Amino acid sequence: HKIKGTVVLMPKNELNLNAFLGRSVSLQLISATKADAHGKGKVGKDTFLEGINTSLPTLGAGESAFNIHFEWDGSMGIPGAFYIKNYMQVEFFLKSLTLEAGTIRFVCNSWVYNTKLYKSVRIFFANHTYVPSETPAPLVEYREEELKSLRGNGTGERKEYDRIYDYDVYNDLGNPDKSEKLARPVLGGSSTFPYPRRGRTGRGPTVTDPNTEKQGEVFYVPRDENLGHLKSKDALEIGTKSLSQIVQPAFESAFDLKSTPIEFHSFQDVHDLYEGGIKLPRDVISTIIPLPVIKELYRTDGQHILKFPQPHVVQVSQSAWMTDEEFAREMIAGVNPCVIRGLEEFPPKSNLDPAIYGDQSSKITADSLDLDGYTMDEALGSRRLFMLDYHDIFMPYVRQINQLNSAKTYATRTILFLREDGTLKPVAIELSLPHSAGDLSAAVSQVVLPAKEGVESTIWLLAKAYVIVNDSCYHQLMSHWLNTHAAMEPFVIATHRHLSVLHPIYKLLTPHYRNNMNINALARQSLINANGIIETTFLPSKYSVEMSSAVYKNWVFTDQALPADLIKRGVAIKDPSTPHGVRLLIEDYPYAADGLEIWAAIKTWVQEYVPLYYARDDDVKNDSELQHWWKEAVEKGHGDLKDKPWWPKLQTLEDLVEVCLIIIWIASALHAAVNFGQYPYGGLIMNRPTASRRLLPEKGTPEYEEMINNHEKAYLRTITSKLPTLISLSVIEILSTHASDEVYLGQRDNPHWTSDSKALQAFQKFGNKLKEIEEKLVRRNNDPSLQGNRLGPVQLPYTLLYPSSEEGLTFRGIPNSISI
Ligand SMILES: [Fe+2]
Repeated sequence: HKIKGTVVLMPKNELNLNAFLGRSVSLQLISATKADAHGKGKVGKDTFLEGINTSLPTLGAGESAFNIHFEWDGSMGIPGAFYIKNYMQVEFFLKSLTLEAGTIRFVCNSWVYNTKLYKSVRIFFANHTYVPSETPAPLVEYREEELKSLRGNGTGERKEYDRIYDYDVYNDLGNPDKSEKLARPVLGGSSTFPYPRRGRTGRGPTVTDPNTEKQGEVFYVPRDENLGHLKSKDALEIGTKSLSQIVQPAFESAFDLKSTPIEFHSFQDVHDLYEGGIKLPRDVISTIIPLPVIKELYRTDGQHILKFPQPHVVQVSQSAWMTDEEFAREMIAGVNPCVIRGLEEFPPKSNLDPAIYGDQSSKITADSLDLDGYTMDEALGSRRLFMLDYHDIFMPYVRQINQLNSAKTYATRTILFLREDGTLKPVAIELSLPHSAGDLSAAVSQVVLPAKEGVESTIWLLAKAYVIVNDSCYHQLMSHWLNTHAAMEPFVIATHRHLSVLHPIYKLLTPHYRNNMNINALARQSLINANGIIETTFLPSKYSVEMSSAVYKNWVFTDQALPADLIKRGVAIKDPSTPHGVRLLIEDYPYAADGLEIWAAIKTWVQEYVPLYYARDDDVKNDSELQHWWKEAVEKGHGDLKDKPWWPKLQTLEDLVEVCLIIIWIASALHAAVNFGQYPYGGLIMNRPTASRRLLPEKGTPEYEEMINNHEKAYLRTITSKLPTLISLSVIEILSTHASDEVYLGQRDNPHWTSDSKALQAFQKFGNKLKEIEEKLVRRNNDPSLQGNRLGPVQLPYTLLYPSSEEGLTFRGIPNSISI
């Protein structure tokens, strides 16, 4: 006669219970096996919640269980979906429906707003997995209609309760109606400025510029992309807006009123920040102390002091960051371990036009270098010469950056030698400037070599700082923002638009998108906006985001695969006799060696899951959702690069495995490796400066005399000033923290995400393999033979690719997704 059901939900004041009974909430079951005269599954009667189930012992925090009984004869078939209407004023979060007598499970995890706000009734499917040709016939039209609903029609201002996924260009960063100084180029949709697309918000044009989107208080994301949290301390993504809008002005007032020194005077004034702290005006502590997320960043006496946490890089030695050993080691085991390249000729060459920038020949001479007794030909031939090459990347921007008040940079190149002991050593830095006919500046390019004593040691320490300003900027805008956050969002949007929640590839990929659209929208509002966090703390100021567009011109999807990246950079060679198919040229390269282990584990998982759903190549060709998904992801999401010959075609099993593997790698391990080291390495501003403010001084000036007499002040005058340091330390502290509700690689948010037992078994094997790999990585960190590259003189074991972590600022753990 009746099917016993249990509804689990969370009332809004968690992310009383009697209000959900009576006629507050109705469900209707939908048949998967019996259809009406139009081929659509039969729908049951409106059925209301009957009472509160207090008998389950199992429920997670903030959740409540409700009993319900559905009238359903065997003639109606087997339920495969349900409709739900909320007649209450306030939305609730629907977790699940379970039907008994064998069991039928529905994983929902979705906000359900009042019924009058929706243009069609909310629908949820059971947890079975189907490619389109395997959809039971009575569900085929419901499946397609739900995808049409998610796509919308490309027009209208998006509202909080909307679940509409679509694309737009980055035209929402400028604020020209406030000032012409805050106008910014549109990024995307032109040859001049190609860029990934972002989620459409639809607020409409500014009054002064029809091509720029007006400001708004809330930047929309489709509703279920905006993750609630049980603990407000876990809402880390809200910290950037509080930092830009509340905390930053408060810091500014303490400086404007001359209540704290304007500049750091000595390195000890920087160390003080995590020791005794900084003293600020009472009203400034009182502004900062009570805000969620922000209040966790500092310890305080409640009256005048803020104290930052001690960064990992200084926990054993406060001075080791200054060693040449640590500067080079951080290129293979630091915050940004993926830019170094092999160098197979000498001198290094440039592809830029000498008619624009002047002669681009390198002025580093082979004979000046100390290669531990090797000749240059011997170092080149044995594959011991490497570089960190920012010359061609930065040179096109140097003139415009250097015209800003308080910014001055060089376009840098660093030469590295792989010693016989297996560590890297820096051997030269070239500090380059553009030159043209009528230039007003007399500053010249120069080469600086290592030195441990005298004024030459200060010049070398400053040369390292100019390199790390280039590296910091490239890390933040390109390795981190462009290659993870921005590159991924088009694939999120395409997946929801074209793959049904039923689809096996939706189930494979979507855990890897958790919180990504949300943190991106908050970033467009407060991180990468005109006058936002990055522009006010990093070297390029108003040129920062457009630099990332220039770099995107040479972004290649298939070169994001780890083996292809290593081969392209000349840090590994193809070798089919090896287990990973590549031979590393730096044997103990911690990022790459650990990374290959994680890459192989993801590859085995994808290669076991795909054949569960696709028997042959033509099964991939003939999946219409998959074909529409991939066509749109390329031609619209990354559409400014649609003309490029390197995009996989998606007509084979091999191509489907490859595309999925690359997406999962980018979202999980690549993002973790470039994100969770930000405060551990960069929490000491001298180790990771964000900006440089002057060029090297001329002999015979007061600034030159200061390098001799007060080297720490010379350094501190060159790098990021105190006020932007306070703001930038605060933001990287937030971004380096794991929320306690994170879902890590090898985990899913629900154990019943599919009913397919073979898929569940494959996923278990994947999780066990990641535990086995963590044991191996622990043995590598405990191997004294690997100390030089894995720990360095900072004595900081490389744990950034350990799969697991507890909450907090832990320097380890791989989330599924780009979640912060
Ligand atoms: Fe991130």
